[PDB]
Amino acid sequence: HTSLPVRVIGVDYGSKTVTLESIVKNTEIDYPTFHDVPFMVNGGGTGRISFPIKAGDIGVVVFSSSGTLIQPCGLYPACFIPKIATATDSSEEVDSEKVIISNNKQTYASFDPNGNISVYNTQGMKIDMTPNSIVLTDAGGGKLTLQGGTMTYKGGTVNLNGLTITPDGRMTDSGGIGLHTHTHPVRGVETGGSTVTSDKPN
Amino acid sequence: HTSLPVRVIGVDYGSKTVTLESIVKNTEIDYPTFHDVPFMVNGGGTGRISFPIKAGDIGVVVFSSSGTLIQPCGLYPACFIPKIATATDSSEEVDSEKVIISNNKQTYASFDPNGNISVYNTQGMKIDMTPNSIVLTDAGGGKLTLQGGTMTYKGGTVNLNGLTITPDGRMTDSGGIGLHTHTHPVRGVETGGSTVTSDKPN
Amino acid sequence: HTSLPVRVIGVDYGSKTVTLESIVKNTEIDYPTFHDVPFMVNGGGTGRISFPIKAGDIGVVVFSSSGTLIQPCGLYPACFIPKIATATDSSEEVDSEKVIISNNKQTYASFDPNGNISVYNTQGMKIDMTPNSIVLTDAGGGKLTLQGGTMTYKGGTVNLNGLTITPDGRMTDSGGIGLHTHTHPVRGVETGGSTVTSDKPN
Ligand SMILES: [Fe+3]
Ligand SMILES: [K+]
Ligand SMILES: [K+]
Ligand SMILES: [K+]
Repeated sequence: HTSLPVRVIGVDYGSKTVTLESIVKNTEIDYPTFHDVPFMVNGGGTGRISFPIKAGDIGVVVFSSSGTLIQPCGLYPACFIPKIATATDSSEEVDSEKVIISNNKQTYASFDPNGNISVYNTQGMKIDMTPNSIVLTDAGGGKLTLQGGTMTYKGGTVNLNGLTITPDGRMTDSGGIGLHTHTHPVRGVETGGSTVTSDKPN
Repeated sequence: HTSLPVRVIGVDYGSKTVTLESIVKNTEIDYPTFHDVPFMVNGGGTGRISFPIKAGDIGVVVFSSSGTLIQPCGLYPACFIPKIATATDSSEEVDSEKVIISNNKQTYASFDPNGNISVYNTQGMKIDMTPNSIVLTDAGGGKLTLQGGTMTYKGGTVNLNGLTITPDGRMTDSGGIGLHTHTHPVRGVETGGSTVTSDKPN
Repeated sequence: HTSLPVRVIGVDYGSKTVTLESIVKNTEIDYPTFHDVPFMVNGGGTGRISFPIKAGDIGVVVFSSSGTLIQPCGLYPACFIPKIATATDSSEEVDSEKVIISNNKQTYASFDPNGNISVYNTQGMKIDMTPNSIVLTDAGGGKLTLQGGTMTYKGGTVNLNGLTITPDGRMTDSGGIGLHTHTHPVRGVETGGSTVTSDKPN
């Protein structure tokens, strides 16, 4: 019926209810407050999606035990509707082809219609899936790739329970034994002046 | 216009329609039933989010070929609205800062406003992304980490196509050859009483 | 109040507004057009979920600066409601137990009520979490598994900064040195006719 621009004073994260304060002068009082006023939540059965509505947020109140109904507007004496900013959206928060979950232009999960899935942050850290690959991207200079039935890591030092592999692909176990630098002591021979080469390992 | 508390008898997962039974006595009949009554779904274009509305669920019916409309309330002669429980929510299902996808307080995907993304279950299994790291957490005693352009695994035995690395960082290929335990047979020498040390590998 | 079947001519991805064209003849003009007409978006606070509403899409218009309100129906002179297809849904897009995010029957994120999380595409690429495991599935013939405090890869050639491990578990560093094939040159001995075996590495 009638509505007003409003500021979120406080939120009840259990009741799915907010406390609101008019930001403009109404019609005695001037800045009316509204208590235990509910808002729409997304869910059904045991599942749900929660959005970070918090004190300081702007929106609009509309009007004329234990819950809780997911769509309370029209059937409650009043409800709160967030008026979120979208005008400055880039192709990353809003797309023509992708389903995009995002928070504060900082965290993303995008699902494209062709088999590409991307979970990432603006800092460059990425978990990516394409029709034929899974790739983990470390913006710090590392990349793990599963593709074509092969696995690859390209980046810096690899560490497996102490065992180490350099950025250039040399390895040394936890004990210091290096595959390319190690030597063997040989027993029971005559100190000579010749040099022979051993066989491959046993 | 008017509404009633209701129980989901059955669901039509194709039509997005439910069969409902009044849980209280109405106003002849007593417990009226409602058929092929629709509900709100989240989606647009090719994308969508499905919630597990199922038989046994509680909600409220409101009233006075092929679909399907995402918001049918107000424009259909009747629609179903789930009345899901939220009063017992912890900071994990509902937050002031995070976008949280969850199911049955068992499965989670949280997106924080600072670059942190967490996909996990209550059992402790975790896939985590921060502004500078990707971490895989095995509640069974293992952790894989990509950070600073380096990759690390700390936990138990690592197995790569038969090749094995112990929890303490010793390795042995599929053939039994251990980097730290292997020996070489040496040919063409005089059995003596001295002992020399070989060079590094070729 | 009154509504019409409609086609999306164009979309304003910044304003959350569409341009619509009636697909049937109205009541002068015949095929009326509607401009800067808004639609419902999912969000609250800094968070949101964007769906790929695009030109060509079908839906229904209902009727009688900078935004933007998440639920504009009933309080705007008109709004757009997508009429998405769901009749052909498989158990993968709609479930009785799982929360499912999907796009175009191509990309999926499913959250089950028992601790199972699945992120995958129809091509078979999978990232899976269960109560006791994390598994990465490469439909090309590879599988990475974290479970029981152990990590395993079974598939083809593993590549770590040049260092290689065959599908059968043999390894060779970037320099060509193979753990099972390498040999050592031995200095200062008498060329003989005997053969001794060295000790383990130093
Ligand atoms: Fe050797
Ligand atoms: K390094
Ligand atoms: K172990
Ligand atoms: K291969």
